[PDB]
Amino acid sequence: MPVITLPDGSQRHYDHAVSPMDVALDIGPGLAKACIAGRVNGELVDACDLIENDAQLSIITAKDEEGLEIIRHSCAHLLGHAIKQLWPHTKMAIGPVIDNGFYYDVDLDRTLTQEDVEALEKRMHELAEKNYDVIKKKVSWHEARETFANRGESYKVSILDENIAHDDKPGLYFHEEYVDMCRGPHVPNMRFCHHFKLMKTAGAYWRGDSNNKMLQRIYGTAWA
Ligand SMILES: Nc1ncnc2c1ncn2[C@@H]1O[C@H](CO)[C@@H](NC(=O)[C@@H](N)CO)[C@H]1O
Repeated sequence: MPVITLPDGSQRHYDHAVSPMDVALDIGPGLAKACIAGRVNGELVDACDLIENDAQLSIITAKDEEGLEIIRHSCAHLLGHAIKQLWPHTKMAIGPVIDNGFYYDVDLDRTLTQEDVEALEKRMHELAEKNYDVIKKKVSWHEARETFANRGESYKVSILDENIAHDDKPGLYFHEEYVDMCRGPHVPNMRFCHHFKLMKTAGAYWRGDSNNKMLQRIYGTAWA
């Protein structure tokens, strides 16, 4: 029975757990449509995350700096979704947000040509324009590892084996048949990710160690 207080001081009493999206829809259709994520007691959370206890809630939209960062991060997931369709054997490493954009380091046997990059961007636009929902599932360290092992995603498994505590609960984000892992938040639907472009590619050693494989870094930019 969390008591939710909004920035304006208005309060809402609930006798069941509610998500930022649930509260946004209670306020109005416009706010629900604009909702990308929420901030609960100072912490950024996905719009679908349940609030069980009393809390201060704010709704994050594309007009917020946090909203732009989330859109950029979700565009990295979109790149993965598309590249796994074009070259299924590709292995995804790390895809973070950077100042004015994002990048994703990938392991695939073909050295990407400019035509390949253009094909990748084209597929990304096609997929994003389907306006599919991003489905989030909070899971155990072990379920996350099984999920990526079953996909042959060795770098994701390595991140779990060496960089994530066994008691941590990773967030899995499903984009149709594609799945990625992140602390998030991520957009609730890809309709928020139509404005982006791929830029250049570069090379980067996995974990910055020259004893490891040289990956391909694909750079992109995205905006509201
Ligand atoms: N404790 C944790 N729980 C959930 N996700 C975690 C995590 N520690 C690291 N990550 C994710 O692993 C990738 C490399 O840091 C990062 N994510 C990614 O590279 C893809 N989502 C592409 O954006 C990062 O979010």
